[PDB]
Amino acid sequence: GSSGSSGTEEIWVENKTPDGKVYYYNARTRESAWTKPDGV
Repeated sequence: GSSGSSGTEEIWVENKTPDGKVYYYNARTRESAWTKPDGV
């Protein structure tokens, strides 16, 4: 807990659907995807 931080994250945003599922929203494409793509 105290230690162990991710650090830098993609340009995506962390959110959670109104059902109870965490997803990621891209500010570049303005899309919604559970996980974030690689090679960005």
